[PDB]
Amino acid sequence: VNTIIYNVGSTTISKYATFLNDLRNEAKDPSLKCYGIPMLPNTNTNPKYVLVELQGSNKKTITLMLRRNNLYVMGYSDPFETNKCRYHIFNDISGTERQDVETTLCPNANSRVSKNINFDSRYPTLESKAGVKSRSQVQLGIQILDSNIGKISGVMSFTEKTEAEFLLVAIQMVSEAARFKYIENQVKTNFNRAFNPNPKVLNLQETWGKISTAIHDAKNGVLPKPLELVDASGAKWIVLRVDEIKPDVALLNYVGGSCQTT
Repeated sequence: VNTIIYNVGSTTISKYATFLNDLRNEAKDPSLKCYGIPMLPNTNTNPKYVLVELQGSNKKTITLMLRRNNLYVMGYSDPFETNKCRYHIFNDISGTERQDVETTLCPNANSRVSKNINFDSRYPTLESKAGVKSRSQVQLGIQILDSNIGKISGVMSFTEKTEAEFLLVAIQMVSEAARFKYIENQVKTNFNRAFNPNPKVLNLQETWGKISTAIHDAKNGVLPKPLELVDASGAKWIVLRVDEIKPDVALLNYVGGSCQTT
């Protein structure tokens, strides 16, 4: 398992771009792709994970553990207390993947400590914990990310709302940005300020798997069925071809079977 180190406290749009390029290159399968868009690996391709070390201001750091197969954040770790590694596993991680989050994030069995994320990673759950009806009400931003890291990293007790806002911002600026070029570009455009994620960024996030299946299944560039999406203004956006949505996608979710690779 390799880790991508991103200095949140001191960056530029160029360093943000390099970060995402490195994360996509490490997460993606070495050869799997459809219509020239790289795809994530099959669940049993090793390594199954990739770590993202987010270095914030005031020596506050948090490491995210992501599953390569779908880029979902499985949990995170933060340097805690003396010289301990505090790992936090999502409520929706089960079986062997649970000891995996523990041993991958904190390899030293002698100094690791647990602090569960007492709720699952679904957006509606995160939005509920953050006390909002929509994550559109929670602004994203480099400085906002930095601030949320500092509210969690090394801090013994923190509220679920605090944790949820950190998770909402980090997932979207890391996982969602890696998957979608559009989302990366939204962050780059508002790099020095806070911004509310638009209807297109949220839709893309919610239709990623659908988009990925449609592209994998697309015959001669034509999507199996018209795919209804929504643009930046919130208008219904019906896509019929791969060429119409491909500019927004950086990585495709894993979809079994052969496809038009170029």
